[PDB]
Amino acid sequence: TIKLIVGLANPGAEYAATRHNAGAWFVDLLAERLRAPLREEAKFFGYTSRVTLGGEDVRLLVPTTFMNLSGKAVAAMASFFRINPDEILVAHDELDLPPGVAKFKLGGGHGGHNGLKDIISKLGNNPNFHRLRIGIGHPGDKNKVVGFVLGKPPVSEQKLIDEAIDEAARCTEMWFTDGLTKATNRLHAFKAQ
Repeated sequence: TIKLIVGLANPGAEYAATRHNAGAWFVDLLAERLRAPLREEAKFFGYTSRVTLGGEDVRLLVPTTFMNLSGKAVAAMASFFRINPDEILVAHDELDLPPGVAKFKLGGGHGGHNGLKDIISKLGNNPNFHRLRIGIGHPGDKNKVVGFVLGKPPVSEQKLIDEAIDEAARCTEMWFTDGLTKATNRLHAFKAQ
């Protein structure tokens, strides 16, 4: 089962609407719907909250370390509550999926995402945690990636990302009540059928 949900981001109003904060948008949505506000806790290097999802006790985390230093926050929370890597779900922006699509994945590398890279490192070089890949599209080549992920999406793309995040939230809840297989089958069918 999942005990911790992490949403990757950079802190501050300066980065709030940028693509690289897609993971945080997901966590914010969960907290908003449950009316369980996130509060920054120094000890965990990020915003935290505790909610009941599908009847289960789940903790939320949005690091305030800056993206490339995210591992520090995930490791601090996981160590205090004694949570295993496969009991963690990390939501993040995904260049390899278009806006409007989202997918679950267990393990694998970081694929060039520096937030994921640091988490793998800080968990003791262990990539075996779950991920919610939120599609943001790809600009074309590596040279344009920096300005793209740190850029704000046009309104039409934002609407598509919001739809995927909403569906992803419902499927995450389904994971708790009905299991990962059913939750995955529903999410991966979104926009595919």
